Amino acid sequence: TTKRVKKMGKEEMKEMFDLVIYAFNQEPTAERQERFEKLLSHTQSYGFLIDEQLTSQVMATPFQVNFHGVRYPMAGIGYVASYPEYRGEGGISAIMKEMLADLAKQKVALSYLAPFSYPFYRQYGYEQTFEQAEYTIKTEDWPRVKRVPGTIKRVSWADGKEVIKDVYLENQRAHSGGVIRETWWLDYTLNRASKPNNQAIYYSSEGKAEGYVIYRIAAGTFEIVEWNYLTNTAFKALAGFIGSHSGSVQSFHWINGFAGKDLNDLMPTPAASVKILPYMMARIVELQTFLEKYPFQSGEKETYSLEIEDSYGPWNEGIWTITIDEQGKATVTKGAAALKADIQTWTQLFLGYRSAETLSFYERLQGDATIAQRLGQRLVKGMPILEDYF
Amino acid sequence: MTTKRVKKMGKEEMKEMFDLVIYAFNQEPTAERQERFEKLLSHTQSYGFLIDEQLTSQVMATPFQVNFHGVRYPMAGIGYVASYPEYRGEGGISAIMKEMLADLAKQKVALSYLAPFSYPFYRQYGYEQTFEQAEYTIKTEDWPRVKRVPGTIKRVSWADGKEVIKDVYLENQRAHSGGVIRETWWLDYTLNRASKPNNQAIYYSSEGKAEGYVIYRIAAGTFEIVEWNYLTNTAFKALAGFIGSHSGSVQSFHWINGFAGKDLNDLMPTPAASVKILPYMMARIVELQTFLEKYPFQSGEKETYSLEIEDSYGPWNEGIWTITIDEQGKATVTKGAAALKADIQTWTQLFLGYRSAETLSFYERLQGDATIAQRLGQRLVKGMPILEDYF
Amino acid sequence: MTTKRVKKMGKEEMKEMFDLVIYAFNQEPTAERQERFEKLLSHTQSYGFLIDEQLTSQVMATPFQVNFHGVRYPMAGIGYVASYPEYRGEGGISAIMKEMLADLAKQKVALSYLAPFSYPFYRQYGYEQTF
Repeated sequence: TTKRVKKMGKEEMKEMFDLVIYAFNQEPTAERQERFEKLLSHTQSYGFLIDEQLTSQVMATPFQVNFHGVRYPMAGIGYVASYPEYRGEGGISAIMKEMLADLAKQKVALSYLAPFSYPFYRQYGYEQTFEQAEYTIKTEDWPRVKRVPGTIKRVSWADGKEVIKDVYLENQRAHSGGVIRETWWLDYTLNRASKPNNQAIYYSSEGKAEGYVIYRIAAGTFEIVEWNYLTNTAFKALAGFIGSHSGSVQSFHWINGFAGKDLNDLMPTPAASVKILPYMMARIVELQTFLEKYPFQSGEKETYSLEIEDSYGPWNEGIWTITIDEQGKATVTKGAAALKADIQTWTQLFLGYRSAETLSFYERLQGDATIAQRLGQRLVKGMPILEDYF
Repeated sequence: MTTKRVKKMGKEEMKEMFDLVIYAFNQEPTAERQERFEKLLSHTQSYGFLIDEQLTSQVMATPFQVNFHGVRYPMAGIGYVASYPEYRGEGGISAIMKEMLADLAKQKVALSYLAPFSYPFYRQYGYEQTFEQAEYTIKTEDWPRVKRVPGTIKRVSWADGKEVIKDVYLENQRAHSGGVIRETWWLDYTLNRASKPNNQAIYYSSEGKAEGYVIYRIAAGTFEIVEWNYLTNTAFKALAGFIGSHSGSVQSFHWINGFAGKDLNDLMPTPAASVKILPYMMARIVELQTFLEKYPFQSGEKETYSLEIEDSYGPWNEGIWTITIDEQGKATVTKGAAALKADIQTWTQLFLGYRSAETLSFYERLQGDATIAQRLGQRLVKGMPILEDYF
Repeated sequence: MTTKRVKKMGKEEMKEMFDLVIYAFNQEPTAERQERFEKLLSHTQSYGFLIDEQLTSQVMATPFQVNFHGVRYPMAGIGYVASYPEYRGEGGISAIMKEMLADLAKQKVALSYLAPFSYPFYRQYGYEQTF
């Protein structure tokens, strides 16, 4: 009988943890329960009740993203779950409808998620905007690196977590739509007794932290869990530190954000096997907030007319005038050189995942290709990079 | 003791060259394969190393032209590098490389490409990886359904299709970042071989213009896309639905093409292709001055850079060059003044667009002020180079 | 600048050594594993290399007797040769192997055996494959 979408608090914790344990098939240990309580305390959960029974659920975690120097509010969507006996009741679609409306009411500008199925979330406005590079190299193929100035210390999480956070945020890879990571979020993702990592930090000869590796050895593989460096001599120092484990390992493995150029050619022999994995999908949530802050390249005052289609974001739908002044600043205005595209294509275009020239060729960005080209020269250059999972 | 010498080889040495190439690459001497060797030899300059007048090592340089962002450069494609095992350490390949690079520089060859069995082995002569390949493998059930679109597709014989396949290839954007300006004999040499036969189909638009082709074969349950080029989105969808029609007779589809920084997997509703990035050919600038005087720099304001080049096997490229890039593309290039310093490997990656000024500056291969490196990077060509030919 | 020295080790150095052996050989540090290492340590001569007074490398020699065609020979069985990965070419195992082979000859040991990770590596200190 009665169906309704409900905002969930920590009074509904046990209903939601039982849905997430079922949907994701995870053993409900005391550690996994307190990580879920920690995440619940930072997230907005939306539930779908049929006759007051929670049958589906979507969580929206609030993040800040660094997009080429601009702070954007970002909703990280995760734990999409529903019980199997409620097929066809329209639960996710009802949650997504209120949730997106809610996040717009809050002026959230962007939203990311890791899809079990791409078409399933593309129906709600999302589109692939992120890719990952998977490197695998045999232990005999890890290259020999000469020793270099500076020092590396292996480090407790307690003692290394604050230096690891600052090195990460200062890194230029963290500046293309990456998460601006909070202390709580870093502890939640990288400090798990169920699956423990080691950590080592590079310090310059002058004493400054210029890099770090987080790593584990499991099942004969050296897992490079994360590897960040701010200078070339931090890169070479840590590459030799990793390489030193080669005797206890049959291969090295690393998955990180792909932005169009892989690292295989930095070796004398390009011996890494390299795969490109589809990664998260994204969508512009509140389009006016997104374009008002957007860091356009500086140039001549230009004005554009954009038509948006967005069936789950009606507040984005219709024709906009955007005038981009000689600096990075745009004024955005509803009402009306027309260009036309769905919220999926505009999101790939503005986050920099595909170029206006390409999106014009494959006819997803409709309009005079020469006008698509002038707009493309005002946009951010280079693909967006995401090195966080949720 | 023994007479050692590098000789420029000709038709009269063909049999001694063929015997050495049959040994070094372990191929059986089919009369068909000697025919193909004679055809290549007549289009190539071979340099041999003779010890007491016996041919012991060889390198071949096939003269190609290359379309680099609108600019046509003479390129020497290097292949059939072969030495007999008894003459290890006698210095033959190195002796050939030194005389041959010098001769190719006399001819004002701008660029040289090769496919290496070993990257370190060719790096010592100034070559560096500057090309990559994307390998796609998709299961037959995962090939997407594509609605029928306007225009027609005809399956064609090689004789009826070769000159249209050449025009659509040369017209296609992906042929404009360092790719071979393919001559008719080279297209026949690579894409019409008795021993590895292909099918071909051309897409004509609704007004009759050839706007795409696929060259393909089916072997051991895999549909092999040997080559697929398209000038319009409607050509791309028509040919994609044509490759898709064979899905009921095949267990997977497989495609290796040149990689330029972005794979095609997202052009499907389900990005179900397995995508692997493969190391591909190496390249070097041969005659630096010819190369930079023709280079299509971005327009902007006049700037001058002094550049220092290390280049052991290209000593005519070495030293400090002053380069002044005017408000249009044009550079004037002078020797003997540096803000930026690199070895010819890094300058080749930089100027062909393989890596950025920023990246090569960060990893300390391009040395000098990072801000000067930044500004020279702004005058350079955009996007990675693409090669879709093998030799 | 950096201080470096070979030091003979003992019971007081136990956990510094156990933590190096757990890291280098990637084993879980259970109570059983620690008791057995405490047992082996009490029958072994152990050498360490300190750099700025931190243990960085380590070699153990267990005194065995060997039956060689009727003759008893004292043999030093070398094992748990371990280095932390922050240090490389600080000369640590080479400095240890020099002091330790000299100490073993002073004690009149006739033979040493070890399970090599690299044959070229221990062949530089005189060892050869014999088994």
